[PDB]
Amino acid sequence: MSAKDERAREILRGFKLNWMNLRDAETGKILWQGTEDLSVPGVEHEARVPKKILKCKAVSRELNFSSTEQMEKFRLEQKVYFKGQCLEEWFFEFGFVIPNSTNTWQSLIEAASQMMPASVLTGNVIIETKFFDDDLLVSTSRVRLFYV
Ligand SMILES: O=C1c2ccccc2N[C@@H](c2ccccc2F)N1c1ccccc1
Ligand SMILES: O=C1c2ccccc2N[C@@H](c2ccccc2F)N1c1ccccc1
Repeated sequence: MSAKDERAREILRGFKLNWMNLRDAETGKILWQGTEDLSVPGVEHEARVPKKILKCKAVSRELNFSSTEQMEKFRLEQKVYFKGQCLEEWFFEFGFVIPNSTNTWQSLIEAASQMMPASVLTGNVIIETKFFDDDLLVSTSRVRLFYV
């Protein structure tokens, strides 16, 4: 049990994802929204998203979260997995987080390559999100996607 380990757990303990939504970055229109804390490690979350999203050049994400702990460099590593193989990857940086703050994080997400159809993908995709303060691994969460 290292000091780094202990810190990560404290950051996790104080971390909460409050709400999120996703939008076509052209229409600016809602594809998905929720208040389920999809960041929660150790369970497979499920999420229903519209087949239409696969057709988007890019997706805009708004994400609201709280943190009792201060973070130097708060960032995510995300991966699409399809039947256990990684198709795509992203790195996003929020940076500095003030202790006891609530914050709304806007990102833009681009698809790199050709999409298999929804019917093939549905229930076979997992999105893995790793939450880091700099080099420190705080949490790893998984979401399975059904396309509807
Ligand atoms: O950014 C997120 C996200 C953020 C916090 C926690 C889990 C996340 N997983 C996915 C995501 C977002 C919205 C709905 C389902 C979903 F799996 N996700 C996402 C959306 C698009 C591309 C990659 C990851
Ligand atoms: O399901 C996918 C997806 C499926 C196969 C290959 C890459 C994927 N990445 C994202 C996604 C889809 C469409 C446009 C951008 C994008 F990042 N994506 C997605 C959609 C909703 C929420 C999170 C990720």
